[PDB]
Amino acid sequence: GSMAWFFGKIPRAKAEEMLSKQRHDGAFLIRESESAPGDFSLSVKFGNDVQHFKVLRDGAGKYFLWVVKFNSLNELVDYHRSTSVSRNQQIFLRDI
Amino acid sequence: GSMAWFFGKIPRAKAEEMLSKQRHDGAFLIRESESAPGDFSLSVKFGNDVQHFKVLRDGAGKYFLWVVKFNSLNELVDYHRSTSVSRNQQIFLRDI
Repeated sequence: GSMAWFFGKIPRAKAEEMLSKQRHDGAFLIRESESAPGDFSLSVKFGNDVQHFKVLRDGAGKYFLWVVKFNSLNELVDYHRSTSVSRNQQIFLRDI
Repeated sequence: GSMAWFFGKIPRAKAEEMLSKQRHDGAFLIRESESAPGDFSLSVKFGNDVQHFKVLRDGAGKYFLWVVKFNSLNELVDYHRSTSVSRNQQIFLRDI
């Protein structure tokens, strides 16, 4: 089916308002960045706050958050369903 | 909500199997290319066949099919719901 986590072009502020209403930590979405056109941002509910990560790219075209590289957004998301997006607390991506 | 047209990483063959069953020209989806990691592919039903368009990116990261550039996939998609993706026929993007 289409990806439940891909929200297209929604402003950062709208993504935070929507994620802040979710019950579970790790609720998230991928949005097309409005500040850097062509870039994707991953917004994620962390307890009392919503954090935003830039989806970085390398010359090979890979996507990444820190150092492990992915051939697609879909692979990046799914990897983080099992490995935390945070170094200090265990936060896994969960569909809204 | 999430975009009805973003299918993440599904194979080109899967997009063809899905769209070939659609009854209307212009039924489409956007997927993450497996043969060109990091490229998006827009698959579209054209009557008889399913055509695959490469989503191109310019030096600033903007997206395009032919010449007009867009700040996100979402805007490229919406513009092609009323501007044909074909040069010889009028084929407008319609959600599956």
